[PDB]
Amino acid sequence: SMIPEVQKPLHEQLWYHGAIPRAEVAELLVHSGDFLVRESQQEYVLSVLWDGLPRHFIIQSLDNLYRLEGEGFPSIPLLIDHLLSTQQPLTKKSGVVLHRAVPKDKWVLNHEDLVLGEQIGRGNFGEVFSGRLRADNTLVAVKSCRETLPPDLKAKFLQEARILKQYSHPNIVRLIGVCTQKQPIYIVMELVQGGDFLTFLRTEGARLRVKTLLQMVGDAAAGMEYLESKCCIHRDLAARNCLVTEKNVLKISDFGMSREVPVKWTAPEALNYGRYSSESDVWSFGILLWETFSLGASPYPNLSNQQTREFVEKGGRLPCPELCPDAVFRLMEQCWAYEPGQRPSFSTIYQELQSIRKRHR
Ligand SMILES: COc1cc(N2CCC(N3CCN(C)CC3)CC2)ccc1Nc1ncc(Cl)c(Nc2ccccc2S(=O)(=O)C(C)C)n1
Repeated sequence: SMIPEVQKPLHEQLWYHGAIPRAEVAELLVHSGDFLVRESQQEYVLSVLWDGLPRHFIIQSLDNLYRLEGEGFPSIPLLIDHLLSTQQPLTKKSGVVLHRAVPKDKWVLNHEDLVLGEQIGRGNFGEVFSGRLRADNTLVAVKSCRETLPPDLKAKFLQEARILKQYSHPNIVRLIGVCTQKQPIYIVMELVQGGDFLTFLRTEGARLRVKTLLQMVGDAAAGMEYLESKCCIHRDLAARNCLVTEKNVLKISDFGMSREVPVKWTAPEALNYGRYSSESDVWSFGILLWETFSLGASPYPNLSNQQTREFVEKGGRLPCPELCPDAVFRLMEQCWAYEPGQRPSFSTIYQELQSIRKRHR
């Protein structure tokens, strides 16, 4: 007891995907004749899979009527339902016939489902805002994609959402939703209330006893053990990409680079040969441990990026921070073993941090 679906506004249609990039359309259509409707970079486009490729048709509008090449209709849903029913080729020259509408997935949210609050910085692709779900005031982080990035990079942006949809762990930041209906597109995450771990160490560091710091890097080890168990390589592990909850729990984030430039956190073999692995993540973990005990000082402050590569390639490593227990430094040195196979696992790291922590008041 509602109204016919075809009488609902375009923007309510399940097969209307809004501002999804042309690139992303290829990931959503499976079988011949799958289609969806979307906005273009601005008129409307009917994207339909044909011979394994998306084909894109401009829906024209003249004197309030929508059409491809024939009979015009008062709305896009009416046009869609007519093309679907008559099994008409969309245009003669293409010969393409619609077969099934592909709905938005369970994660898509409308822009109006969010209330933006204060800007909280910038990530690799745009501003990030604190905000709330309008429905229930749940606190969220809204990561925006700068509307003038290359449509090729709206892909690397939406890739973090694709990954996170499949992950669930107490030390990994949780995805809430994806706002791809309007520009600018947003990825919506739980708001981790204490901010990023770098600013935390720099602002709150004086209060963080060794026992506490060990609990927080223990959390980062548990998160990374989880990613290792999913064959997920983070590639950008650093304090700036860890977040701190209001109860001091650490969560790993920033899965844009992740896969199933920050030279100073990156393993030699990853820089030299492009070989990224969970072993190169353990290298980055050693650097994170250094940041942790240096109250967020920057690593290798005497060295350019290039000098860091060269320094490391002749056996240079970071020195032991004043606050860093000797046992933690010995662990860090294992994490930065030149031979990647000689580095400890995340399980081993977690175990040794937990053990060291019982020796601190
Ligand atoms: C309240 O929650 C947060 C506050 C801050 N800060 C950082 C320092 C900043 N001060 C403010 C003014 N001061 C004068 C100096 C600096 C205030 C707010 C930073 C991050 C969060 N929370 C948060 N949760 C989830 C995500 Cl998902 C995320 N993501 C997120 C947030 C901000 C930037 C980048 C990302 S990110 O996703 O690209 C990745 C780096 C975590 N950020």
